[PDB]
Amino acid sequence: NPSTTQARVVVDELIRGGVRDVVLCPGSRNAPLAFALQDADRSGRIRLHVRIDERTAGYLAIGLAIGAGAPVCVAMTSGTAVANLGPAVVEANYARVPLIVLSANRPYELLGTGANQTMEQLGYFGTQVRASISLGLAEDAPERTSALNATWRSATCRVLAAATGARTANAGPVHFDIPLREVTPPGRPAGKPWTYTPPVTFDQPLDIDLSVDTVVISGHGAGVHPNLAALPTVAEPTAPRSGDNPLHPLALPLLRPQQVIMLGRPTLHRPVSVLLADAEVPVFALTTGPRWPDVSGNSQATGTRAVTTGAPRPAWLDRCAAMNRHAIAAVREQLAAHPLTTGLHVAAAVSHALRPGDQLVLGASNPVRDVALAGLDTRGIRVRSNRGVAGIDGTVSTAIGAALAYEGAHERTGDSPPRTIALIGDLTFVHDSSGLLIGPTEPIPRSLTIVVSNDNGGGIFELLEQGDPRFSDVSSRIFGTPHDVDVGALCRAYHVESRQIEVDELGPTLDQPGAGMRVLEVKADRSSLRQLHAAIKAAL
Amino acid sequence: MNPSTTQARVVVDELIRGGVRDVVLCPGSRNAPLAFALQDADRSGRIRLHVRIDERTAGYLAIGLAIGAGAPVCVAMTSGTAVANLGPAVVEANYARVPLIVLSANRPYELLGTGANQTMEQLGYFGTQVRASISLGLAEDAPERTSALNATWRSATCRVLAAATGARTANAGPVHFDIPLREPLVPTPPGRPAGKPWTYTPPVTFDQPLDIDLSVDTVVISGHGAGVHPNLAALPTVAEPTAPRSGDNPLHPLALPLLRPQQVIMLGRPTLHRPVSVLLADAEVPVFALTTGPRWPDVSGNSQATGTRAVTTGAPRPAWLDRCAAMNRHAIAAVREQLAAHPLTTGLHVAAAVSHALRPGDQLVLGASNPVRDVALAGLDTRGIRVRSNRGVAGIDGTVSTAIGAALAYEGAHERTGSPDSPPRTIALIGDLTFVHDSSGLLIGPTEPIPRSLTIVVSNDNGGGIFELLSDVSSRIFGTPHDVDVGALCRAYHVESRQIEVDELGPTLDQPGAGMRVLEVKADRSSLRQLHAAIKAAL
Amino acid sequence: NPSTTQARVVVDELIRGGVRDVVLCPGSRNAPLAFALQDADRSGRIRLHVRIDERTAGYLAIGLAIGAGAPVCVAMTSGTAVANLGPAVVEANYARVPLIVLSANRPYELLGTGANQTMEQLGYFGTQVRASISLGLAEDAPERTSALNATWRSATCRVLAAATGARTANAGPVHFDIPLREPVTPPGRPAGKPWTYTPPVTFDQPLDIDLSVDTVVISGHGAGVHPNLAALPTVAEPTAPRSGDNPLHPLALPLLRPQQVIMLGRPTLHRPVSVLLADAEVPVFALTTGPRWPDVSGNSQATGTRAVTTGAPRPAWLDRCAAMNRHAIAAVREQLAAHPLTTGLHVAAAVSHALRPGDQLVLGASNPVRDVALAGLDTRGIRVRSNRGVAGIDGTVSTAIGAALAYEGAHERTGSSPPRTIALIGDLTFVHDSSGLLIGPTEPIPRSLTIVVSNDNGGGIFELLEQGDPRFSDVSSRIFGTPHDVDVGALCRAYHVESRQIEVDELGPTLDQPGAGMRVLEVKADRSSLRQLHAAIKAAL
Amino acid sequence: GPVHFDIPLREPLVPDPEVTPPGRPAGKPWTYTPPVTFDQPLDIDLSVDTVVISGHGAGVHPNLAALPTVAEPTAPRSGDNPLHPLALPLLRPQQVIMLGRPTLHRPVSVLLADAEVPVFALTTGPRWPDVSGNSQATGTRAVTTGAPRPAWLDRCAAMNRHAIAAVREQLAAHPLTTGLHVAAAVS
Ligand SMILES: Cc1ncc(C[n+]2csc(CCOP(=O)(O)OP(=O)(O)O)c2C)c(N)n1
Ligand SMILES: Cc1ncc(C[n+]2csc(CCOP(=O)(O)OP(=O)(O)O)c2C)c(N)n1
Ligand SMILES: Cc1ncc(C[n+]2csc(CCOP(=O)(O)OP(=O)(O)O)c2C)c(N)n1
Ligand SMILES: [Mn+2]
Ligand SMILES: [Mn+2]
Ligand SMILES: [Mn+2]
Repeated sequence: NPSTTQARVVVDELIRGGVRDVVLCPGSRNAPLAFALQDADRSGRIRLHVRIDERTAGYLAIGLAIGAGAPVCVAMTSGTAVANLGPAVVEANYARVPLIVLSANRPYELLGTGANQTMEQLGYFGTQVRASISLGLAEDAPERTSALNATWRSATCRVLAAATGARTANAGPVHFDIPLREVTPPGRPAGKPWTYTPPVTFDQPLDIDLSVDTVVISGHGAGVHPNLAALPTVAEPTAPRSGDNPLHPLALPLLRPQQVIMLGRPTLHRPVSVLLADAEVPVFALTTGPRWPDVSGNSQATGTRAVTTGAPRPAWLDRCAAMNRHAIAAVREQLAAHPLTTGLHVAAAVSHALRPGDQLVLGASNPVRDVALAGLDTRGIRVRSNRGVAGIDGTVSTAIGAALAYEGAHERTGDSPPRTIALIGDLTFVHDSSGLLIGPTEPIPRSLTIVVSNDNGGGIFELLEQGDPRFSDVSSRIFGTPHDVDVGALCRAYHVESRQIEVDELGPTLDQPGAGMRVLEVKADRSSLRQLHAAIKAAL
Repeated sequence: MNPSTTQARVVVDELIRGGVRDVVLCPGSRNAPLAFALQDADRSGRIRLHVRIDERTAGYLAIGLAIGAGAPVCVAMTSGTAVANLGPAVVEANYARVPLIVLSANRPYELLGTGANQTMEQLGYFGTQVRASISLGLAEDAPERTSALNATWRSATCRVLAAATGARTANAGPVHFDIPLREPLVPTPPGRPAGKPWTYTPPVTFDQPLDIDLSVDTVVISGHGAGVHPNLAALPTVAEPTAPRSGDNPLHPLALPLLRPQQVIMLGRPTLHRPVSVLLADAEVPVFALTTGPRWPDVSGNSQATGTRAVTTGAPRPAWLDRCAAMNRHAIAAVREQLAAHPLTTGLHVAAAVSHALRPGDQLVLGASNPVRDVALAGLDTRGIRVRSNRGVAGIDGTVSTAIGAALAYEGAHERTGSPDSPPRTIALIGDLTFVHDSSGLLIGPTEPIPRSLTIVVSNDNGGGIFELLSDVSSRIFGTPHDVDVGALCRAYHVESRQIEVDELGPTLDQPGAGMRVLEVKADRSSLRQLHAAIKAAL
Repeated sequence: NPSTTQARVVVDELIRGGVRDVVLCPGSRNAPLAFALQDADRSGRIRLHVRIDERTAGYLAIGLAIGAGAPVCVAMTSGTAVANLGPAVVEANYARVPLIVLSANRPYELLGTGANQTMEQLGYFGTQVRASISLGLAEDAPERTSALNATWRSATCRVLAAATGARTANAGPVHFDIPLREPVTPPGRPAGKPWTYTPPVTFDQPLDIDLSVDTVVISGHGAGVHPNLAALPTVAEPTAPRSGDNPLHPLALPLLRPQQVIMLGRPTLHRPVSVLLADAEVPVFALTTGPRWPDVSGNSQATGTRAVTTGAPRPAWLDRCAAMNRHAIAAVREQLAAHPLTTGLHVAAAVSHALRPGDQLVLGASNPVRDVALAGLDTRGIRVRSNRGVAGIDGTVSTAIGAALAYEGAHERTGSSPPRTIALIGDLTFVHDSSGLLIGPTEPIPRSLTIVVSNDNGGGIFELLEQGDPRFSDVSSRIFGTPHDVDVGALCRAYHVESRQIEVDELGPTLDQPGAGMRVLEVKADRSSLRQLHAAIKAAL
Repeated sequence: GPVHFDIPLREPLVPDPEVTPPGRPAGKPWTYTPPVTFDQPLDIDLSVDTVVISGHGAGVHPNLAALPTVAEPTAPRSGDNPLHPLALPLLRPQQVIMLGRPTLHRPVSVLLADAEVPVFALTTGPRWPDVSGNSQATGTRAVTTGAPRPAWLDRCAAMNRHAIAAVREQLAAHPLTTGLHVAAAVS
């Protein structure tokens, strides 16, 4: 059989290319490269992860990818695989995550006369993936074994480079097909990839004068800019910080910046949106990759670097620092004044408990905002959130995958693995609750703690226009969506340790390692959420 | 003004700020707002407009206007099959990395599925072929929103321009810019101060250094899109005609099989030569791929590495250089002796004569099939001349229009330098089937710009010459000479044309003549196999 | 060889399905089913047409399909094949013509690492085709020849049914891929029957309509025939089949107030028609075949396939409509007589008057198809074609040639001199597809095709519209008139096509004479006066 | 089938403090399209020994009620002559009438996979299943000729009894409750 050789060559090149983890789902036909993948899994060269739910599996792959920054494969086998992987692939595209989807088409069967129970295709692969590469059918030619080895490894390297953005700096999902009919040719010496791609730079310098009153907004994907380290910075949680001059999100409406340097892709805070769209404020977008964020079209220039002249006026820095202290104290004070535990209270407790070396996975909705409003100093901590499309789906498996990948990185350097802490809301937890179902044969994280802040619904709609009390009569059912799930019972069903705790007990519980993967539920209230935010700004 | 008019004038203004000097317009009622705005911009001298009937050849006219001087070019056409006709040029623009903006009018998107006349699935029609598919919002009559609408329209236009020119990706290519338009179609918020683009995105520097040891016996193969590598100038280089040459040590393509290079540096995208293609399919020979953008060719399965430039240790063996230099002379001398010994005139004879007539400063446009390869076999020295050829997919469509657009843009850049000299020559070499196939590219309205110094040389062996160099029942049409009268075609489109024999070619190219003219040279293809077999036996 | 057997089975089942003509273009690689198609063309079982121009080749196939209603294959095999065939496929989709696009993937070759020699893909296949079917590679086991023969013929019948709308009544293009690896026939059903037999189908959606209400019928492209609507005043587009003998001239519509409208097929002509179909005071009843119904304004009251009528039209309404019909015919005829210069409307009137039953008329887009409607041609007994799906001016010469060849082939089967096919196109339309005149001596050539070119050196239709207002006079000339000065005669001579420039009163006698070949008649026409001619017609209504 | 109705929306997204544009009189649809009647008659001769396999989405056929029928649970049964799935591989029908979209049984798939038995596909809509390489024809209903042979009905009835008895006897003798036991209980 020529295909097993091909399959083992591909897997070998994938491993040479930094793939440590592969996610599989069972289905009616054999997974692509399965024997080669189980060969490699037994020998320890690669770590397989099996799940029954295809959708949580794709998000597990995303977590495995963003946990340490490596490409990961997902190889699946059903008439529902393409449909269930859809959400993860859209997130991989928009968040620029290197996710390799493996398929195994069959050139000897008919296509288009009915239902294919591999790869039932939808319409999103055209728009979402960086590349779509299929090897040829492996054929009978001992005579051609050297050339076919050269072709298979080159194409695999082409798949890896497209997914990681090695030459484009635009990482994203790739569709990789290894067709099937139904002593392995060596790669390069010393484990070198067949086609080596040396490091790449994309350089677009923009002139910027810092004497103009300047604020920095940094969002998802933002780079690190040392020449902007001292500027007042409104940094989203997932944005790596350059310096030590934070500007709280709620101080922005009280300031009038003359120009904005926006790093990466922002998605949080309406005052950020209004400032970005203000026609009188020049906006400089510094990002990596082909496109730039600009919902209003108001931006003046895009590039990758700033070349700076001048320095900010001290009165501008002084007043920015003053409003920053004004806003932080307003939140602390009204949190102390507010009686009922809310998700904002939980976020502050989680932030205080964090320490350098931690990984923090944040859910969408109020959790990722609340951490920003709690004012977490994110330096030394690696913050992950699925900001590409900001869905409330797949966050449990994302956190599981990130902790596994981050812990795997801790092993290969030869103490106990670093903590990974996830803060998610109750709806988000319910959405991806099947991520908790992990078989005994599958890898399980050692230091994953998932904090669920449960206000029995979506607290975020209490802060929006539909949260207005003129909508008190109608907002609860179509926006609040209360559900009454028993989180403790759910975690017990999947044999995952869980606990109810109060916000003041959170730090002490998080300190101690705990028996592996655990859930801590904190009860929260969203009826007082609108007033609580009303009180915080009312103190500004 | 009504919304479609304002929006069309905003897009045209931002396109001009973004460096668009030439626009190809195809007639239609739906694109009246853009047609009117484009015409007014042409009358003011801000752009040069070019009206064409046939959208497919118009697309290749846009390509020629783009490759002639390296600017982004926009082609505008109405909804319906006029957009489907841009398909072939878009595929060429994709594979040749040509900044072609396809600006299509459209009906509102909610009219799809309603049986509206002349409406189709336009957005996404080109799929993977384009760098971006961007659509403007149907303009609405909100007089308060006009300032914000102006920002969004100019911003989307800057996104279109950056994707087309590869301003952030370093990978220029076609872009589809779709504007849904509503009635009335028949009749301006300002941009940035000082004529700057609305969103200023400077051209990126894309850098990928790569270590290569030159004491290893090394040959360079440079194809379409190759960059200039001064640290590789001394090396023996098998350079395609469209490849710009770093140095002065050419290596004839037929000399390659007579050599044993220890390693190969591949520049850009090689397309042309069977000895090249064989050598690159040799797993045993290491190939390093250097390119100007993120893409790199899959022609060799043993591409060891990728880069944009080389970091060189060492120098080539003087004996290696001496030997490669000898084999190069040996190869080109075989060609020239077998051409002299050949009784009949062939397209290879015509390409040799054309190469001899060129002078530095000329632009040379080569058609697919035998012309572009015949020029390489004839040993053309390309330094100082700009050589264009549609190497993306190497089809026969649009070659005449590509030669015309390239001449026009090459001449416009020359007026720009301020020289009072005659504009520089553009000389094209295309086969007879290619010329007949795109003969309607000769059509230019009386109002429309006409090249001032374009000579199209048609090498006419009355059929498909390269098929001697070897099937389907599809090949039966080639088994019979077509007998299409090239002269009659040229008068149909009121273009000066003359037959000449091959010795008149040099002297005839030296006299300027009409701004655009066609020189037909009769050739023989019945002896082509004999000639080529005599060349190989002489090596 | 497994591939070889597969190819002859597929070609044999296509023939059984009614495929008479296949269009091929030479390319980088060997066409789909090339050897099987080559054998069948020798036996006279199938007829091949080869062109170098891939765009004109798709429109040639459209013509061969609409000439007699037969499904047509295009086997095209290059890196620009999909791009050039796009216009033809879009037209086949919107006009519902059975166009089977044949391809041949190589599963043993890589995809997506660069340019594809076989099939460089665009984004339109996924939205324009009724189906995408791909055979398996022919596996090499002789125990299963009977099993593989059944699978291949079943799949080929599935391709044909999708293309002809045999079960859906929604004909259109389908993509048929027969994969291949470089480098006696299992028999089909007895008596030449298709492997999977699709007996006749009916989609029945009756709509209740009261004809006592003042009713007008607008029938367009794809319209059916309705005997219970034969008496109604009917504004019929030239491609629409007539159900009755009570026509209503398009220019007479704005002079009347129908209380309700029955719309047949897909209307694409006349602004008074679109205004009336959009009038919220007028209930519109759409009777079409197929899944969708035309309704740009969304004003339509109901859609179905058939009408169940009560009552009859008031005789006052009939005489009112008949009287406006007469005034409209009178206005066109007199103002044409009173106009000194020859326009395309003059040419369209002359072509109409020369037509006789049994003719095939092929109408180009723009003014020609409208002008024939303005001349009040009686389309009964006439087969009228026009590419109204997208109404492009591209590909019309090959569409006329293909339709002439298909219509002549059906006549050759009767055993009976071939019937006339007469084409009327504008000069821009001719210039667009002039390369379609290039037919090799190896290739089928019509015997009775006369292409009439009405040449006003530009697009005359833009004189009539928004851009034709004299206030726009300076700019509009260049961007809408698009004059070109092409010498049609020199162009035809270059392609060895008999051609002559004649005055319009010579048109009738010349068309009656047998030209015994494919030929091109050119009539010089003026468009500078087109706007005032039409204004004079309207004033005489 | 499913359709995708996408609605672009922008702020303000919530109602303003309170006039809805009306539809047609009398609650009628804006554009009224009655449900189509899709009809494709197909001649079948029932004296040839026939089995009926009914899949998901199968129609109801009175003129086929006498024929031995293997009907999936979702198939709306119309006949009075059931044939158990396990009796199919012990029968050799001369022709097969296939209703709707069969999906459930391997022997059904095996029988339909055989290229030697003619299959007639009777469906409710334009689609028809490709599970059989030897589908002679398609229809919506059958125009029957003849009647099933008495000897053929006896065999099918006889093998049907065996299959029912085998399942019933072997469930009764099995020591452990299985999912098949749960299914019979629910049934
Ligand atoms: C898949 C998906 N569905 C719906 C939404 C819209 N949405 C955004 S936030 C939110 C509420 C999330 O509630 P929860 O996770 O409990 O967080 P909380 O706001 O209560 O802290 C919803 C439904 C989404 N972002 N993704
Ligand atoms: C491999 C390949 N073969 C054929 C074609 C189509 N094609 C390309 S060149 C050609 C004939 C070229 O003839 P001509 O233009 O006279 O130039 P010559 O080769 O005779 O010099 C054809 C049919 C193609 N696109 N690709
Ligand atoms: C491919 C394509 N491009 C552009 C158009 C827009 N268009 C419609 S009519 C027309 C003018 C046609 O001129 P001609 O064929 O000479 O007919 P005339 O108006 O002179 O009667 C144009 C350009 C179209 N319908 N199809
Ligand atoms: Mn909640
Ligand atoms: Mn030639
Ligand atoms: Mn005209």
